[PDB]
Amino acid sequence: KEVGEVVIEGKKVKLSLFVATLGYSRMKYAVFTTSQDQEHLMECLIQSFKYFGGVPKKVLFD
DNA sequence: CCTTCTGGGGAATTTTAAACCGGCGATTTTGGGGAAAAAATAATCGGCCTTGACAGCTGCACAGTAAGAGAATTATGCAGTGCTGCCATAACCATGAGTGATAACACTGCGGCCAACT
Repeated sequence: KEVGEVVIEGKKVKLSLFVATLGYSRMKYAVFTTSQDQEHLMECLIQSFKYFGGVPKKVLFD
């Protein structure tokens, strides 16, 4: 979710929100980031998997 | 005391009712042909009901990978030059065969001359 552009600490950055929703329990993990690079995507997925205490058997992206 | 009447039983015969089987007369059913009607299917027509769009417009940003465009560098194929050797061709003479030429008549093409119209 591209939140928009904000002046954080006098620096203009493009804030983005990463959301991971479980399908059966409808849990929700989220985290804010300054970039949408493959590295950031993979790290946010690691954070989601740690938060849910495991990895799913299927993950749906766009 | 005796005679006659009657009744029962076994055998023979007759009639009528019932059931089967066959024969005869009638209707039904199957097949084919021709006509008529119904229904099914497809196409075409009119019209009602409902809603999308028209409201400035869409170009840019990011993500990743791949392609490509331009310039520099490298590899390679062509070309150029010299020296030596071998093969091709060409030059001459003879003989045979093909075609270009020559004579004659007939038909046609081109240039010179005459006349008619504007």
